[PDB]
Amino acid sequence: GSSGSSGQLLEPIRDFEARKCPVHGKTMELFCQTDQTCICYLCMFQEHKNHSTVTVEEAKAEKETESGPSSG
Ligand SMILES: [Zn+2]
Ligand SMILES: [Zn+2]
Repeated sequence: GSSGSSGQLLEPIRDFEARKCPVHGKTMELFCQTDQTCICYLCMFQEHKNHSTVTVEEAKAEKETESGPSSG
């Protein structure tokens, strides 16, 4: 049948490529553990070199269901 609904969902760029470093301008794909703030790769190298930076994805795993052990 045709009648009914259809997924084919989609969404423009609203918050996908809008989270960039205000100092560099590079999409922030990391999260500092010292100041618990978002930062770019160029930052973890300079801005936050000492602090313990972790890929945003990693910081999330914590919020969501527990995660398995892995020696990053
Ligand atoms: Zn930066
Ligand atoms: Zn930091």
